[PDB]
Amino acid sequence: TSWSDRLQNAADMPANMDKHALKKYRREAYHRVFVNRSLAMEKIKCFGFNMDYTLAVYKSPEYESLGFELTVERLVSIGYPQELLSFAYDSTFPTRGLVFDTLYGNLLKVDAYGNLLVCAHGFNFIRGPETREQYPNKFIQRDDTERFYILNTLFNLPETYLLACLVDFFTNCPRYTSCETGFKDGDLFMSYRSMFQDVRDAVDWVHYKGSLKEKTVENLEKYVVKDGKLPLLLSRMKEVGKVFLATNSDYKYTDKIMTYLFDFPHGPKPGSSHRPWQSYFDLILVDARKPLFFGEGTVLRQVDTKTGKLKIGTYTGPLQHGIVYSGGSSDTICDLLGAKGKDILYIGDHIFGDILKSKKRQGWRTFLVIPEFAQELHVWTDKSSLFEELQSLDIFLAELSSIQRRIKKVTHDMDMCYGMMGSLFRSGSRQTLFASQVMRYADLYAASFINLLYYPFSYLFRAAHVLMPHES
Amino acid sequence: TSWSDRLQNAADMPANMDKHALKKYRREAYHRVFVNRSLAMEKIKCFGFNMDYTLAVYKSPEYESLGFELTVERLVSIGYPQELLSFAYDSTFPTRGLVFDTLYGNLLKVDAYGNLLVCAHGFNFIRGPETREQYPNKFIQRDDTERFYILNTLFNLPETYLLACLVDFFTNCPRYTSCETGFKDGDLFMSYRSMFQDVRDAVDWVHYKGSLKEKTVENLEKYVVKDGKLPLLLSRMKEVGKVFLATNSDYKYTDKIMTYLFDFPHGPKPGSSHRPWQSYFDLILVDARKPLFFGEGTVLRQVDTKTGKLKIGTYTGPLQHGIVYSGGSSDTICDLLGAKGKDILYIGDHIFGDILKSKKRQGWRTFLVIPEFAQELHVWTDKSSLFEELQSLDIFLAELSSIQRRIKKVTHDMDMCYGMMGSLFRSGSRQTLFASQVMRYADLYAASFINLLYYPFSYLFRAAHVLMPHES
Amino acid sequence: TSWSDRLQNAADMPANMDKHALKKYRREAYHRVFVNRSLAMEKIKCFGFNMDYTLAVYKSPEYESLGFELTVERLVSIGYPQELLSFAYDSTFPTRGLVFDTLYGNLLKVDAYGNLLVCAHGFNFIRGPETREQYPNKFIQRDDTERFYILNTLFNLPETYLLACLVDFFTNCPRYTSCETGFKDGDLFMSYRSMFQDVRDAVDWVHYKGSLKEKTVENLEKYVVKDGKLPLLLSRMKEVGKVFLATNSDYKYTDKIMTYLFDFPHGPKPGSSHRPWQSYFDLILVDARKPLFFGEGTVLRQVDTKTGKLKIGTYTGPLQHGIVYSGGSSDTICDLLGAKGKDILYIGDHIFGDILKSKKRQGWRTFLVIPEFAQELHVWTDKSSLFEELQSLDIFLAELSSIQRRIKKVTHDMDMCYGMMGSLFRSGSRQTLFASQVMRYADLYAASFINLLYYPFSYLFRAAHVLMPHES
Amino acid sequence: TSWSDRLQNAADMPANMDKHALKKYRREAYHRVFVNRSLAMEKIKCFGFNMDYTLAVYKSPEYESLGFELTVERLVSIGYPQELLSFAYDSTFPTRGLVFDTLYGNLLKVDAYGNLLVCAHGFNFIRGPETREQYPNKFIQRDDTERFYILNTLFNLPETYLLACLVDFFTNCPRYTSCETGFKDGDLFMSYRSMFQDVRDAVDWVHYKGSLKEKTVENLEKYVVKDGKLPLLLSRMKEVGKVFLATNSDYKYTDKIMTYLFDFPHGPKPGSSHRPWQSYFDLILVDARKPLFFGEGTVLRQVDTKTGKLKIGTYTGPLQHGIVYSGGSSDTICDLLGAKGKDILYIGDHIFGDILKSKKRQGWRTFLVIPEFAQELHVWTDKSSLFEELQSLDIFLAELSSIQRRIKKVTHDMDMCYGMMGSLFRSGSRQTLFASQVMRYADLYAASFINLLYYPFSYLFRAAHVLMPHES
Ligand SMILES: Nc1ncnc2c1ncn2[C@@H]1O[C@H](COP(=O)(O)OP(=O)(O)OP(=O)(O)O)[C@@H](O)[C@H]1O
Ligand SMILES: Nc1ncnc2c1ncn2[C@@H]1O[C@H](COP(=O)(O)OP(=O)(O)OP(=O)(O)O)[C@@H](O)[C@H]1O
Ligand SMILES: Nc1ncnc2c1ncn2[C@@H]1O[C@H](COP(=O)(O)OP(=O)(O)OP(=O)(O)O)[C@@H](O)[C@H]1O
Ligand SMILES: Nc1ncnc2c1ncn2[C@@H]1O[C@H](COP(=O)(O)OP(=O)(O)OP(=O)(O)O)[C@@H](O)[C@H]1O
Repeated sequence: TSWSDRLQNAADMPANMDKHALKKYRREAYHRVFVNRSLAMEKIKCFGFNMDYTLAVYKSPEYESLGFELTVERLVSIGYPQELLSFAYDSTFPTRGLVFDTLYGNLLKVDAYGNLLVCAHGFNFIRGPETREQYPNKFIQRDDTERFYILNTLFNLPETYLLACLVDFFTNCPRYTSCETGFKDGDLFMSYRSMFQDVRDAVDWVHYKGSLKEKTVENLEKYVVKDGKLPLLLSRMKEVGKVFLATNSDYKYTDKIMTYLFDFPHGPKPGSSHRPWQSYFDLILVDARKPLFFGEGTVLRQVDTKTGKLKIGTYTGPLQHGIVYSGGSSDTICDLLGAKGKDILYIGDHIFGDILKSKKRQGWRTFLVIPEFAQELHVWTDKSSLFEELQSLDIFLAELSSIQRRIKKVTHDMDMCYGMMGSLFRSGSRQTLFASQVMRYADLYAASFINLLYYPFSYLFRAAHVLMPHES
Repeated sequence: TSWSDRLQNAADMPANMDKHALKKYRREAYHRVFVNRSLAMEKIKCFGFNMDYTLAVYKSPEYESLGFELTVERLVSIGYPQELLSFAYDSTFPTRGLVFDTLYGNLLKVDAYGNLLVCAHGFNFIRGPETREQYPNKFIQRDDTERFYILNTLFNLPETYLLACLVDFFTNCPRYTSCETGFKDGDLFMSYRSMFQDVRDAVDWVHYKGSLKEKTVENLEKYVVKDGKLPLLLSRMKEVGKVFLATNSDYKYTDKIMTYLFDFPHGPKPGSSHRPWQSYFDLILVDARKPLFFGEGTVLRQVDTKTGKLKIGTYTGPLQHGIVYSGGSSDTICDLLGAKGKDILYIGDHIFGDILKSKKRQGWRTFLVIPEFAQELHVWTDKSSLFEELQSLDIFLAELSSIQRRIKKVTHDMDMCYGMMGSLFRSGSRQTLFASQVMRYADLYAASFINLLYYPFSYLFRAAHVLMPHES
Repeated sequence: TSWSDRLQNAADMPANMDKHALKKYRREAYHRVFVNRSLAMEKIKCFGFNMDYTLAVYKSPEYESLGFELTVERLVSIGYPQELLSFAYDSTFPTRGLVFDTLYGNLLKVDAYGNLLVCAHGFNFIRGPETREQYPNKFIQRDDTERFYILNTLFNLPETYLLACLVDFFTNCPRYTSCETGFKDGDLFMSYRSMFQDVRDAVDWVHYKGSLKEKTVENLEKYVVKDGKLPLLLSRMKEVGKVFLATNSDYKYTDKIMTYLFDFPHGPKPGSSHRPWQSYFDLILVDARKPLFFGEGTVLRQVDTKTGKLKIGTYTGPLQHGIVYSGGSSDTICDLLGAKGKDILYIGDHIFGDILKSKKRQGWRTFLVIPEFAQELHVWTDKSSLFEELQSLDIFLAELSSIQRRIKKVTHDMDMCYGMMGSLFRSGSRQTLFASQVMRYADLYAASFINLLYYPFSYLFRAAHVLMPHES
Repeated sequence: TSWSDRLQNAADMPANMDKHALKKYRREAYHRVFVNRSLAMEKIKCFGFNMDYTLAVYKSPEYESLGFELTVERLVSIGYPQELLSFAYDSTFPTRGLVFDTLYGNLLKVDAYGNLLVCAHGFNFIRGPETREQYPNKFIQRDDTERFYILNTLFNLPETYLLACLVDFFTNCPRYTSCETGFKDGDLFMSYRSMFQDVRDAVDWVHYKGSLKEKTVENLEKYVVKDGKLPLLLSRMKEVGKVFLATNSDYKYTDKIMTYLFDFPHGPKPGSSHRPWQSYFDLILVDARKPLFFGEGTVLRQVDTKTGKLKIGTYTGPLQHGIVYSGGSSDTICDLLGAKGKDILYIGDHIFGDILKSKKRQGWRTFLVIPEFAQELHVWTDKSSLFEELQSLDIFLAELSSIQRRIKKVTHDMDMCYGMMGSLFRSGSRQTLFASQVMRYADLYAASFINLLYYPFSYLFRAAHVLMPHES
C-alpha cells in the first residue's frame, strides 16, 4: 500500500454533498485541511493551481520507478557502467527533502538549522560519532548551495535513491578506489559533485528530451490518479471566484494530462454534460518558470492551442475567452484577474517554488499539497504510542544514561516505520527542514487539495496565535 | 523612567550568591532568561560577547539624543536647512525594527511576512484604507533591499526618529512641494531615497569620523551603564570555560569603554584585587566586521595594544597571552579556542549580524540581549488585562461588526502604552518581524546577559517541543 | 567564381617542392603569407590548428546556402510564416564582420571606433543624413553588447543575410505594422531583439541538434575543400616541431571531416603509405569551448575514440599516444607539449575566439586564415585603379565640393565590386573593425594556412616597425 | 632641467599672434600638435578640458616630491617603519605607465601585448634569463587586473618610486625575510599585494583627506605652472565655439587653482580688463568621476558657489549663466551644449579615463596632453643618432651574434638617457603600451594644449591613412 493507493482509494468514492456528511467526513484526519495560519475562505477570490503532483498526482511507486529506469538508461547511454541496469527502484529508501552533500557524497536529513538528523553514505547509515569526522559540528551551512542540493520534489525521489545506489555501487566495485570526495578509476577521477551533476542532468534530460512524458501519456491509468471529485470542486470554486492554472509544464503535455483528468462521461456531477478541461479556468498559463515567475518572470507569450506552439512575439492583448498564456509573471495573473495577493489561494506541491516564493514575494495565500501525507498520516496514528513514549522519555530525562540510549532506540524504531530515511516531517522528536518550511509558508496543507470539498466556502480555518516565551 | 533606568537600577544591586536567593531572584520576569530552544549550559565551553549594547549598555534617552544631535548637526553642516536645529529627540516615537520605505518615505512596522502593521508618513499615522493606495496588498517585498531598509539596532533609534522629523518638516514647509517619491525645491528634487542615504551617511560619519565616541568617553557615567556584577559573571564563566570578545568597534574605543566597565576598587567580588579588563578574556578581537565575520571575514591582523594601531601584515602566529586580534573570521575564534559551534554561546544585541548569522552560518548557540526589554516587560505585565481582553475578542469574533471595531480600538490603546510605534514584539495580536527573528534565531534572550548570573552553570534551559497541526 | 572556387583551384595543384619553384610561387599575392608583426619561424616549436574553416574549408556558396535553408526551415518549424520558404540565400549581400543592431534592426559595417560605414535596414541602404535620426553621432558604443552583435564568422554569413531578409519581409508584408524597435502583428509584438534571438537560437539549433552536420558528412565533396597538400604541410611541421588540434567541434564530427581531409591513396606525398589523420598530431583536443578555453577552460576529459563518447570523470593521466582530449584549457596544451606561448603558432579563423584571445590571454603567436581573402585579393588587384583614384581625390581635397561628391561615388563603385556590403577590410578609404583586429592580433594572415608550404622553416617573416608621429 | 622647466620656459613667452610668426613657431617640434587621426578643426564646436595636469600643470619634481613626502609620512603614521623617513623622491627612477605586479612585487614596463620590456625588483633591474623564472613567456595577462596595476598618471609617479623604495628597503633590512610573494616579519606576513594596497590607500588619503591640496594652494608659484597664453587661447576657443570644464576635482580646489591660473593684471591679452576664470566657460562641471562619467555617471548636482557645498537634491533645471554642476555624465554636457560627440574636442591627460573612454564610449574627438613630452622630445632629438644606429642594426641583423649583443647595448644606452625606466614611449625599438594607447585613442597629442594657439581654427590636422600589408 503506497501513498498514492490511499489517494486513489479516496478518489474512487463519489462525493456525498450532504451538509452533515461533509462535516462528518472532515473529522477524519485523512480528509482534513490542516491550518498553520488562520484563513477566512470567504476572502479568497481566486483559486490558483499548479498541475504536477497537485491536479495530476502520479501513482507510486510506478511513476518513480519509470523515472528511475529512464534516468539509469540515460546514464548508461552516456557511458556509465552496465551494472547500473541491475538497479531497481526501491520506494522504502528515499524520503523527500533530503540534502545531497556533493563534497562527501552523503544524503543528509537536516532540521531548519542545518543540524544533522540522518547521514547515509550509499546505503551505510552513519552513526553520530562517525559523522563528526566530516561534520565536526553535526551541522551544514545551508547557504552553501554549490555544495548542498535540497531534493525538494517528488520528481527528485528517483534521483534520491539513484544517488545512494551509485555511491554504493562505486564504493563496493573493485575497479574503483574510494577517496574522500569521489572515486578514482585509473587516470579518471569522478568527484561526487560531477557524479551528482550527471544524475541531475540525466533527470532533466529524461523529462525534457527523453521519453518520460511519452511513456506517461501512453498509459495514463497506470501513472496518474483520476478523481471524479476534481471537476466538482473546481466547478464550485468557479461559482464563488476565479480559477487559474499556472504550471511549469508545456501546453501539449498539460492538454494531454488535463484531458485525461476530466475524461468522465459527465461534467462536474454525474448526469451533467461533459465540459472541456479549459472551461474550468478563467486563466491558463503554461511554461510558468516558477519561482522566477514570482519575480520578473519571462516574456508573456500566447499559445496557439491548435498546434501547441507559441505564437511569435510578445502578447500585448487582453484576457480573452479561450486564450492560453505561456511564461509571463505572477503580476500577469493578478492584473488580468484584478486580484491582490491576499485574494489568491495558490495550491501547489513545490514547498520552495510554489509556496515559499509566492508567499514571500507576493503575499499570496498558500495551500501545500503533500502527496505522501496520506501514508505519513497512517503511520503517525498507528505508531502514536511510540511517539508518546518518546515524549515521556524526554520529559523524564529533563527531571534527571540508560534513558538516552533508550531515546535513540525508540527514535530509530519510530523512524523506520516511515522508511529508511524516516518521516518527511521529523526524526524522533526533531523536526525536519521540510516540516519547518511547511509550518512557516503553507497557510493550509493536506494530502490533497480535494479535501477543500469537505469545507463550506465561508469556512474560517483557524490556527492558534503564536506567543513568545515571555508572553506566556 | 527609561529602559536603561530599569537596567542601571538592577545594576546598582550587589549580587547575592546564596543558592536560594538566586532561584528566588530569577522567578521575577525581569531577571529571567527566556528560552526559545532548549540549551544545556553544561555543554557550553566558550562564552563570546559583542560589546556595544551588550557589555556597554548606553543610557537612554541621553545616548540616543546625543547621536540624534550630532547627526542633525552633520546634516546641517553639509547643507540641510537650519530648521533641523529645532528638532529634539523624542524617545516616545521610535520603536526598533521598523522598515524605512525609501520609495514613498514611510516608516513601516511589519510582521515576518511583510504584512503592514503600522504605517507613518512623517508623524501622520496612516490608517488601513489609505495605505492601500501605496500598498495595494498591505504587504511589502522584504527581498527588495534597495527599496526597504530595516532599522535593526538601538544605534538606529535616532535616525528612525530623524527620518520622520525630516519627512514631517519638508512636507509642511512651504518652500518644498510634496511629490509621491520626494520633495521638489525649485530646480532641485530630493527623493526620499537620497534623503535616506544622506541620513544613513551622516549617522555613519558621526560614528566613524565625528565626535560621538569622543563625547561618550568624556562622560561615561552619563552615557554608559556600569554594573559591578559584570566582572563577577565573566569571572565565573572563565572558571568553567573560555571567554572571548568579538566586537565591530576599534581597539582604542573598546579599551576606553571596557576600562570604564571594569573600573571598580576591586576585582570580580568586593575585597578582591582589581584586574585589567583584558584578563577576563581568553581571546580579544576587534574590528570584527560582523556579519561578514561569520563568512570569509577579513584578513587577521594583530593590534599593537600600546599604540592602538594595527601592526603591518597578516598575523600568522598563535594565540598568546596578551595578544589582541583585529578582523579575521569566526573560524579564527573556533580554531584558536579549539571549539565547535555548538560549544559556543555567543551573546549579542544585533538580531541579524550577531544572532541570525552566527546561528545560520556556523551553528553557534545564541543569547540575544534586548536592552529595551526591561521596559517592554514592565508595560506587558501592567497591561496584561488589555491583551487578555484582546485575546477574548478574537475568540468571540471566531464563533460569530462592532467586535471588529473594538478589536482595533483595544489594539491601539495597548500599542500606545509602548510608544507611538508600539511594542518591539507586536501590534495587538500580530507579531512583528523582530519577534519572529528572536524566536527563530535566539536560543536564549533577556534584557541583559547578567541574568545568567541567577542560573547555575549546569542549568538546563528548556523550551517546549514544536508540533505541526496534524501532530497535535 | 566564389572564394572557395579559388581555394579549391589552388588545392587541385600538386606541390612543387623545388626551392626555386617555392620562392617564385610565393611571389604571387594569392600564395603569400602577409605579416603584421615580425615572426622568426625557427622559434616556433608547436603548430596548433582549429578545424572549421581552417583545415576543413567549407565550399561557398553551397555550405552557406545549406545553413541558410536549414535555419529558415527551423524558424518555420517553430512558427515563423510560410513565406520564409521563398527566401533563397544570396552570397552577394553579406560581408563578414557586420554588427546587428538589435534595437533598430539594422546591419552596420563599422570601423574600430564604432563609426558607421554602411547601414542597411532590410535591403534598404540608408544614406548619411537619414542615419543621423537613429545614430546622431554616426557612432555605436561597441561595449553595448546587449544591443550590438558582431557577426564574426563564416558560419554567421547565412544569418547575416537572413536577418536582412526578415526585416525586409516583415516591413513589406501588410499583416505587420512597422515600429521603431520591431513589428506589431495585432496583439503580438516582435522586437528586432527577440527576432534576432530566434535567428541566433535557430542557427545554434541547426548546428547542434539539426541536420547540418549530417547533411555535410553525407556529401563531403560538395561541401568541403580537399587538398593533397594538407597532409604534406602537416607532416613537414611535425618534422620540426609538435602539431596539435584544438577544435570546438565534437570528436565524432571531427573524425568524419578529418578522415575525409586525409582520404588520399597515399600519405604526405604521392607514393607514400596512407596514414590515419590522428597520426599527424601530437595532441588532439575537441570540445575546446574557445575562447573560455584560453582562460579557466573546462574540466579536462578523455574521449573514448571507439564510441566517440566521453569517458566518465576528469582525466588525470599523461599525454599518451592515441589519447584524445575533450575540454580542458590552453594551459593543458602548453603543459603537455612543454611549450611557452611564444613557442606556439596557432592557426585559426575566428578573429576573436582563436586569434585575439590566444594572443591577449596567453601570448601565443597567431596565424589568421581568412577564407574569403582569395576573392578579396582578386577584386583588390583588379580594381586597384579605383582605390588609387580614391587616394588621389583625398590628397587633392586636402590641399583645398564636387570633389567630396566624387569621393562618395568612387567609394560606392569600389565597394560594390566586393558585394552589397563591400569589402571585409574597408569601405573606400575607411578601414573596418575587422581589418583593425586582423592587424592588431594576427601576426600572420592569408587566405589559407597552406601558403606556409611556400616558405622555408627558417623563414623570418618581417613587418616594418611602427613609429609615433613625433618619431618620424 | 625637468619637463616642467621646459613648459614654464615656453609659458613665460608672450604670444606673437602674427600669422607668419605662428606658422614659423609650430615648425619646431616642441610647439607642434602631433596627429594620429585626421581632424578638421572647423568641425569642432565644443572644447572641453580636464584641469589637473592639463590646465594646472604641476611643477616637477617639486610636486611629485611633495606627494611622495606626504605619502611616506602617512604610511609611517599608520605603522610603517621609521626608516621610510630616510627616503627621498628621485625623479630619475620612475617612468609613467609602468605596471606593478602585486604577486611578485616587480615594476614592469610592457608593450601593448603584455610582453616584458623592463623588470625591476626594487632597484634591481632583472635581465632576460632571470625574468623567465617568474615570467616563463616574458608576458603578463593584462586582463588580470587583480594582479597587475597600471600606473597611468603623473599623480602615480611618487608611488611608482615609493613601491620600488619599499621593496628595496624590506629586501635589504635584516628584520624581514624575503619570500616569493612578500616579506615575513616574525609572525606577520606582508604580501606585495597588501603593501601595494597600503601605498595606494595612502596616496588616496593624501589627496582626499591629507594636506596635499592645502600645501599646494599655499604656494602656487612653487607648485603650478602659470601661463598668460592660457586665457588667450581659451578666449579664442569661446569665439568660435563653446568651452567646458569637466574635472574630477572638487569646486573649492578648482576655484583656488583656476583663480591662480587666471591671476594676471589683465584678461586674455595685455591691456584688457581681467575676467573671472568662470567667464571663460559655457559649462563648468566638477566631481566628474571619470571614467564612470562617460557611462551612467552619477546624479547631477548643483554647486553653491558661495559656500563650495552641494545644494541638496538632484538638479533638474537648465544651463544658466553662473551655474556650476557636480557629478552628472557626459550626456549632461552634450545635451546642455547641444553637441554630438564628434563636435567635441576633449583635452585631457588621463590616457584611460579621459581619452580612451571618451573616444570609445562616446566618439568624442581627443587631445592628449603629455606633460613630460617636452623633456622626452628633447632627449629624442638629441639622441636620434642612437635610435638611427638601432634601426640600422635591426636591418643588418635581418639580412643575416655580436650584432644581437650590440642591439641590447645600444638599447640600454638610449633608454638610460630618459631615466632608469626609459622612455614613456618605448624601450629601444619596442613600443610601450602607453605609446600604443596614445596612437589608438588620442586623435591629437602634445606636451601642452597651448600648442593649439599656433594653428588657425580652420586648420586641417592630417594623418596618413593606414593600410594593411596586402594593400601596400
Ligand atoms: N526548500 C528549498 N529548496 C531550494 N532552495 C532553498 C530552500 N529553502 C531555502 N532555499 C534557498 O537556499 C539558500 C540558502 O538558504 P538559507 O538557509 O541561507 O536561507 P533561508 O532559507 O532563508 O533559511 P531559513 O529557513 O532559516 O529562513 C537561500 O537562497 C534560500 O532561499
Ligand atoms: N533583520 C534583518 N536585517 C537586515 N537584513 C535582513 C534581516 N532579516 C533578513 N535580512 C536579509 O534581507 C534579505 C531579504 O529577506 P527575505 O525576507 O527575502 O529572506 P529571509 O530573511 O530569509 O525571510 P524569512 O524571515 O521568511 O526567513 C535577505 O538577504 C535576508 O538575509
Ligand atoms: N570581434 C569581436 N567579437 C566579439 N566580441 C568582441 C570582438 N571584439 C571585441 N569584443 C568584445 O566586445 C566588448 C566590447 O568591445 P570594446 O570596443 O568595448 O573593447 P575592445 O574590443 O577592447 O575595443 P578596441 O578594439 O578599441 O580594443 C569587449 O568585451 C570585447 O572583448
Ligand atoms: N591604461 C589603462 N589603465 C587602466 N585600465 C586599463 C588601461 N588599458 C586597458 N585597461 C583595462 O584593463 C582591462 C584589461 O585590459 P585588456 O588588455 O584585457 O583589454 P584592452 O585594454 O582592450 O587591450 P588592447 O590594448 O589589446 O585593446 C580592460 O578592462 C581594460 O579596459
